[PDB]
Amino acid sequence: SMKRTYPEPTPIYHITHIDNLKGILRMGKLLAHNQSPPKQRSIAYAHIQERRNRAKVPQPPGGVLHDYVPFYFCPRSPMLYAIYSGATEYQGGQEPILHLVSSAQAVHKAGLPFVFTDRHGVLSHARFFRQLEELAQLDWEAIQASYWADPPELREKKQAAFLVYKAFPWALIEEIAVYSQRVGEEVLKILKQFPEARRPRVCIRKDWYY
Ligand SMILES: [Cl-]
Repeated sequence: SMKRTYPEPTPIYHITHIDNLKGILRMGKLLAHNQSPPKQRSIAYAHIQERRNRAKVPQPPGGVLHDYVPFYFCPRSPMLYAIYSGATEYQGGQEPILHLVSSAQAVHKAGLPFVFTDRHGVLSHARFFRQLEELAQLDWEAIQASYWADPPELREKKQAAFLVYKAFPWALIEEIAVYSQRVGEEVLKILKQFPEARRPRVCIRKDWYY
């Protein structure tokens, strides 16, 4: 006899190459793929990339996954694993990859349109939601899983996504997590070039990486 719950607050994580940070700070936002972002560096699995151009979103404001900025509900994501494993076109590995941390509740409180899924949003079987209470429908056991090799559904459910329409404001980022001290020190040197950008905490979290 159990009732489905979810973590409150609900952290959300977006991974990006450090080379993109200057563009984000200058714009004050992360732009969705389809909004012509000032992206320096793709870390994008090309087979996922093409699929996000045509993966339809059934909750308003609708469109395709490339109309949204994607966050996952865990660090040390399967997409990060693809970067670590060299499976992406991008061959620089995980050390230059930042985790940008926010929360689902912060996006709602800011009044920004969002949708979220219970599994990788390119899957035809993905379910989509737009109310925070429906976070209970996700498989938190999979999302939080350190063991996700088998069954095959674990990799899929662990890629549950929090999708923010068109743009994600920089000032909703509470933490930049990094692989190493040397990357953290480079992040602080970039933040200081944009003294009017919010300066979130910068944290070394080698345990969020493979
Ligand atoms: Cl997705």
